[PDB]
Amino acid sequence: DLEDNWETLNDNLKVIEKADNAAQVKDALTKMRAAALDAQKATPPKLEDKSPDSPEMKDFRHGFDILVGQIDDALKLANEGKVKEAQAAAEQLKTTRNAYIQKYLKSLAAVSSMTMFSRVLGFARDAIVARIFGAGMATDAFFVAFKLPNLLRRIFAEGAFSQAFVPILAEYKSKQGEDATRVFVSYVSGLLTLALAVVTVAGMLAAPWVIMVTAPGFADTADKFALTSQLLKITFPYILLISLASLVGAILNTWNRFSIPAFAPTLLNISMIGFALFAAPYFNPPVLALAWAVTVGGVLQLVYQLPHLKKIGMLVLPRINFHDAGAMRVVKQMGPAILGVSVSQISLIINTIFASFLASGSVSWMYYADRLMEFPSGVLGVALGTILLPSLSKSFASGNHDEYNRLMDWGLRLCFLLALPSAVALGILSGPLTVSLFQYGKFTAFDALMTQRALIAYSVGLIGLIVVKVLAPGFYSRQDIKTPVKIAIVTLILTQLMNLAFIGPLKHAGLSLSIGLAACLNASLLYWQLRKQKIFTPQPGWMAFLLRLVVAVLVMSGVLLGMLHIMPEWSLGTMPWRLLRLMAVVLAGIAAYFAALAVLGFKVKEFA
Repeated sequence: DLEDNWETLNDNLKVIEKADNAAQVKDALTKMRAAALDAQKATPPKLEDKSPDSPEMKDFRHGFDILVGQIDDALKLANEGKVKEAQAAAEQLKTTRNAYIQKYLKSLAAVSSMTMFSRVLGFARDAIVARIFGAGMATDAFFVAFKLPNLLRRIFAEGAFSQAFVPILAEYKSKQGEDATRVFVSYVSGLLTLALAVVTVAGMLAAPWVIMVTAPGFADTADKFALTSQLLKITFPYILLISLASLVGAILNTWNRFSIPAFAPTLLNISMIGFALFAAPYFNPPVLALAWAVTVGGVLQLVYQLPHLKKIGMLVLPRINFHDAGAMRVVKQMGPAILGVSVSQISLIINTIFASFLASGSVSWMYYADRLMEFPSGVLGVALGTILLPSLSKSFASGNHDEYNRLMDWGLRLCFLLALPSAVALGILSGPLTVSLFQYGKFTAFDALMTQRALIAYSVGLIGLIVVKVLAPGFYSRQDIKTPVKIAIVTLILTQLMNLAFIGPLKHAGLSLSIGLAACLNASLLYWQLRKQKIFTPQPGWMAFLLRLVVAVLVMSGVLLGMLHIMPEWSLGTMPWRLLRLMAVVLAGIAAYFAALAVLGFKVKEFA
């Protein structure tokens, strides 16, 4: 393992610095030479996608080549008896380790998205929007208006184009030479811009009909329709903006740094927060600012990535003139994908339909609770997507079931171990979180209470969602298995029946608990299809493990309730003090969970 070789070299380093004899020094330098050579063989986490001969791997190995050369100099020094000069070479090895190899140990999922800074900015945007005018009918209008184009970007930008554009661009980059890829991208971007322009123009023009079909209950309230349609007209261009930005993102991912495309969400965040502060007094009604803030943000996301595109010689001159020839090579991939992609959106439309006939603020409460949940979902998602998912990718590509099965069982253990706590911990600290983050002027306690009743309901979906993240790769890895679509269609029918049942008793929390239970049902159907297809057979010993995890989670839950009872009201004080009481309770509950685990026959060794 590369991590095994890495901790080996580190341990040997600290041994060299505290050494007394030339034998003790020559031995450690010798082992470090062997270990550096052997570490040259792993495909580092930042390059898991890359082939073992591409210049990225070449650069990785060259860093280690310099490492071994320095260790050879140090072995020569130690052979001449120069204990101090050998130690000097040892302490200067770290410079090479930091310069050439350290940029390759970052995770692909971590480099790809969600730096802590951008996360904090997104939370600041949600808190700022709530404080100036959140949880009203205005924010209901805006949130509906905002989600409506975010459904359409899934069919154009992220879903069908990841199905189609991402592999074909690599093919062109390798087999077809560099220059043809330019023209290829020219026509792809051209036809995309055209079809997106058709969509945005039609959507702006027919926006009232769109709101009818989406959220018809608003005509019960007075003026709700006019605001929602005006906001939708304002925010519809955003898809033509963000799909192009996504395309440029993927291209800049293929060639150069993955981080610049990841910054782009921060531009929407920044635009929204500044626009809300400095423009909301200017617009009447004021929610308009937000809507402009969206579109104003979108432009920036695009125009931020264009300059870097120039350097890699990929600045598109979007040519629309190949209606027949340029389209098909990518539109064939789109055709099979659009079924699974479109069905999924239909359900979320129907969920906003259900939410229209409720009380003013139901949509906004649901949205703020969704915004709270997004944080652990992303965190757990990326953590599991660097630890386990790449290893499963390898063990599917090469070896047969046995290894792949043992890996997948360890991963299914890990899913519960990391998600079940987080789920129930957010259940407990729902109240503290919503009040501390969102209680400010125009956000009453009632709004935080309803958002809390939705956060309880959304919590259940956390574990099911991450288990889906684990299990879906197994089917997508099989080249022609297209069942997930069937599982998704079943999930959406079940979701609509659950809402029917849950709306009466539970109001908007019913529609939220239905999504939470639906994620677990998606995971359960993928699992039952993973074990009835004979792809995987569960390892033995879960019953004891599950009971241990139950006890540890119950421990953490007990500590959280005890600390909460001590705590003062979560309204006392300003935002910093409320959030520093929350950090107290959070860190305490987390440390208590790990303490329980350690006492409950669990490991503590942590690496990377």
